[PDB]
Amino acid sequence: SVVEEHGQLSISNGELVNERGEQVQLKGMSSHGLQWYGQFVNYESMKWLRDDWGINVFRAAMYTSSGGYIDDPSVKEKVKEAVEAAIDLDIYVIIDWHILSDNDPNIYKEEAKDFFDEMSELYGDYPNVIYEIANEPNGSDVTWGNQIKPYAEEVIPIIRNNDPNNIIIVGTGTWSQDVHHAADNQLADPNVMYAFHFYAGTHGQNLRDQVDYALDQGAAIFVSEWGTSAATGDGGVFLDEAQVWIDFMDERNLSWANWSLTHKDESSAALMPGANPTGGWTEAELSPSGTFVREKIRES
Repeated sequence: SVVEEHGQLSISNGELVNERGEQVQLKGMSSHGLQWYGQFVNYESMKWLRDDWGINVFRAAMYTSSGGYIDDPSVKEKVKEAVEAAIDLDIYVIIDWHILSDNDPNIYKEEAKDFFDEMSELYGDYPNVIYEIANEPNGSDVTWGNQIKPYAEEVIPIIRNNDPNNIIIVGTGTWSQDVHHAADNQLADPNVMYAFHFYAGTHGQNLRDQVDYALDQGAAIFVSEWGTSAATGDGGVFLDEAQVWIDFMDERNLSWANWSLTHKDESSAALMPGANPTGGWTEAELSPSGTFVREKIRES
């Protein structure tokens, strides 16, 4: 239903729009690392998210380091499973090259080019796919102008040779918070968005003003990862601040994916220890974070 109705997404005047030019907002869940919690990524759990939570996007978080793709590339097959389920369920899917400890996206750029060539060759003629080429560039030595933008300018051509206009989300500096610098020196591709990530444990009023500054430069922003916890993914659940961000994203037509779909014992995890990896969760099998996120998507 979702993908049949909205079809080809594109960027028009800095807004995500459907194929009829109408604004569309995607709301869904991100997996945790596929090398650790890949059992929660399957057709049945994604269908349950679609039908019971109302998701219209799913994000496959393929870490590169931390025992991820570079050490064991077999995790790429779990990304393929998620994309295939999204196609079968008629929802959108984000393929996330999930850099983090490997803080400069240039570290594994050759592997990234080969991976995105493969994924775009396979899925480049489906409208469901959104490519997220560098989760969270970070470090004082990794800047938009010197490291991130040039990396994007090598990887985007690889994707575009196979898929000329599906959306590409490009990470920003300081763990995808520095949308101000990216917005002042935007990429040329017309179907790019910049990632903005937040955690509700951080007081967010200036970060909201910074997202607004970027939107004011005509940059499109996709909140491809956010949590109800502190920045570590743990340390408490901050639902008052999360609601302020939810309302902010609705007013600005910002699409988002919540972190994350796992039973890991940390506050940002959506599930409790006994949650079935194939879905069907009762109220008690959702954590306080999962209950809130589910409510937000159901309300939408």
